[PDB]
Amino acid sequence: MDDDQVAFSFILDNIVTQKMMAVPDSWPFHHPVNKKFVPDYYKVIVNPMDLETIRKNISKHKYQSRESFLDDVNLILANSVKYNGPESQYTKTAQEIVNVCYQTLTEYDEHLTQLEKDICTAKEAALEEAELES
Ligand SMILES: Cc1cc2c(-c3cncc(CO)c3)cnc(NC3CCN(CCCN)CC3)c2[nH]c1=O
Ligand SMILES: Cc1cc2c(-c3cncc(CO)c3)cnc(NC3CCN(CCCN)CC3)c2[nH]c1=O
Repeated sequence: MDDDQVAFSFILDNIVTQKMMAVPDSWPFHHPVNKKFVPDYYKVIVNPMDLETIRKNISKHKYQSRESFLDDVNLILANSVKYNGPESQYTKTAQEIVNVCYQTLTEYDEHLTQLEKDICTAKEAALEEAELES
């Protein structure tokens, strides 16, 4: 419940909604696949991912650094490559979602590094506090 984790999560939620979800024709990736339009989806894809699941994860503060966040963004691209193939319009769009995500992280690199560094410090400060109690 530290202010650095709250600020970091807030930044990630903003990148998702304001930049990634704003990618033209990205709407099929904004929510989990609807099994009606794609009956064999969950047979083919073992680990499904979408922009809504990521926002729910951000809300639960799953991501303490941009790397675990990147693992879930990259899983969206790899799922599209497997299910629709590399030539698919769905994969080209998934790739564009990934490119804008990396671009926004690059643009906010110093802010994010500082927050990641502060989240790390708060966790270490919490453990030394639980040792001074005796
Ligand atoms: C069939 C379809 C759905 C859809 C859904 C959608 C689909 N399923 C569920 C839900 C709700 O939970 C939403 C969401 N946004 C769409 N497109 C808009 C078009 C205008 N864009 C801005 C352009 C600015 N000049 C932003 C995206 C969609 N376009 C579609 O063709
Ligand atoms: C995210 C996604 C959606 C999608 C939707 C779709 C569109 N509107 C709404 C909804 C509701 O979720 C889904 C429809 N057809 C897709 N692509 C085809 C499916 C058949 N494939 C052959 C596989 C044979 N084993 C070739 C590519 C989709 N592929 C996707 O990756």
